[PDB]
Amino acid sequence: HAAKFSVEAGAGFYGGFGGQLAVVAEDLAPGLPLGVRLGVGFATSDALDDGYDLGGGTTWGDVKEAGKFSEWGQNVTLSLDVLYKPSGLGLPVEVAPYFGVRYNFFSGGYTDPEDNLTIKAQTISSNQLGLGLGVRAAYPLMPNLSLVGDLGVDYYFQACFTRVEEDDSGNKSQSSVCPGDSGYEDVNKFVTQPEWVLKLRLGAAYRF
Ligand SMILES: CCCCCCCCOCCOCCOCCOCCO
Ligand SMILES: CCCCCCCCOCCOCCOCCOCCO
Ligand SMILES: [Ca+2]
Repeated sequence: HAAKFSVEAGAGFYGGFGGQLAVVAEDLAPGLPLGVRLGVGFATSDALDDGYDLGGGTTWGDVKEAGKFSEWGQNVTLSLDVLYKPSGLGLPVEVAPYFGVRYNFFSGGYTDPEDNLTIKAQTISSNQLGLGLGVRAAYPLMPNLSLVGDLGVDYYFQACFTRVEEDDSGNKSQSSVCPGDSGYEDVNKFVTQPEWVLKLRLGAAYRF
């Protein structure tokens, strides 16, 4: 007893703009200031480094313009955080240090809305295990509602990549490189999947 469950929404930066939804459980015990948060994040992300040279001095940013290709990227991030809340702060704001584990689903690539380049779509993917650290600030606003601030940093371990090309006839090709297969180093320099991620969000938590 008693056990305080809230749902928390936040918006802001996670390697790109996006948001998160989470459930928090706190006051898990009479004595304890332990807290647990499970959360999911969606954010935009950049998929290929514009400054990477494929030539020649010619960069992916350069050929992107030439062929009018559309780049897109995203991260979906499942996270678990253990939070601790210091007693006799003594501040008007609650600050909880937290550490946790993450699982990220990265994906992006480009489409060929035309002209040139047969015509099609190319997509790359990586699922990574991450670790991270941060602080969560909460301020009581109204009944059952607090303002929440969150700053943290996550690190992700390099994982395999999976490429899918699709032609106009609809034919599909698939492949994957691992650490450490042949062209992995190169793929990894070019593909903008997570490594270090700054997390900076504002949001609100509703109790019950
Ligand atoms: C302030 C901590 C940063 C310290 C690390 C040095 C430079 C960090 O860049 C490393 C590359 O990390 C790539 C993550 O990019 C942001 C996430 O969004 C794109 C990935 O999907
Ligand atoms: C939060 C503390 C964790 C300590 C991090 C130490 C890192 C040592 O192992 C690094 C292994 O990860 C390989 C890096 O992956 C390549 C990233 O480049 C991505 C761009 O495509
Ligand atoms: Ca880019």
